[PDB]
Amino acid sequence: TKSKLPKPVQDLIKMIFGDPIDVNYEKLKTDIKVVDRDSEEAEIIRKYVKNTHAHDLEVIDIFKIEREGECQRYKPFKQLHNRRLLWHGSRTTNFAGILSQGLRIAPPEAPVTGYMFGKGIYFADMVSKSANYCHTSQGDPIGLILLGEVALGNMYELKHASHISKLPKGKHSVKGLGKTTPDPSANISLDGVDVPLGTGISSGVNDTSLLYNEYIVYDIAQVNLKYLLKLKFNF
Ligand SMILES: CC(=O)N1CCC[C@H](C(=O)N2CCN(C(=O)c3cc4cccc(-c5cccc6c5C=NC6=O)c4o3)CC2)C1
Repeated sequence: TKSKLPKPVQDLIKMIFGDPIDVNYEKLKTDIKVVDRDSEEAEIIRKYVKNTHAHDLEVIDIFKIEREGECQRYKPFKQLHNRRLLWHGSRTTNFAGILSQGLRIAPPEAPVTGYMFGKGIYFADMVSKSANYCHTSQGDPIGLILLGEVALGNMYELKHASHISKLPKGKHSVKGLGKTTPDPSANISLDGVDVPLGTGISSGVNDTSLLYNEYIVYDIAQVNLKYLLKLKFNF
């Protein structure tokens, strides 16, 4: 008459769904394990948060996640170059479907505006950018942000809104160039995956619409989710 899951994972599930805890965990088809806050993994992840602040974030919990057969789906793109661990932020309500059915692309038929690099899956190298999409208030100041291994390969680098139908030949992803970027010389390797956890600096990119680098992929197989973070927003 009890759940066998760790306490933080239980608090995480009650958060997502807003009926037995174990039954709702099974609905996700995702192995959610709590990263040790002392481990090298937690230290790098917690450093990526603090360095990419430009609304201050404390890392409550770090979960190591693995959605059913997302490995298999992504295997072709695990060969690609430029694999970066990047932020995706969404409303807490959406995380039931995300972990269930992964990150998806809205259809062209479905009306869409504010999208400035077409219908794909967007990501940030700065956490304060992805955090905005959590839409957390002082009333409920806990928000969820994903870390995903995005297989970007040859990036088609734009600095102005452009509705993308198809990528130029040889390009695998789009990268919007922002006014602010992580320090290129402070980039490290986590599992052969580039983690851009340098401090926010002036990119040098002048004539740009964007304040922050956005990364977009137009194939769901190019994404392989690694970590989910539970974040307290300090106002
Ligand atoms: C009914 C239903 O649930 N779904 C059918 C429709 C697709 C839903 C889904 O799976 N989605 C996941 C992928 N996604 C994005 O990636 C997306 C879009 C978009 C537009 C403007 C701006 C951004 C942005 C730009 C910088 C940074 C960040 C985002 C966002 N989170 C960020 O961290 C954006 O991202 C769309 C929604 C599932």
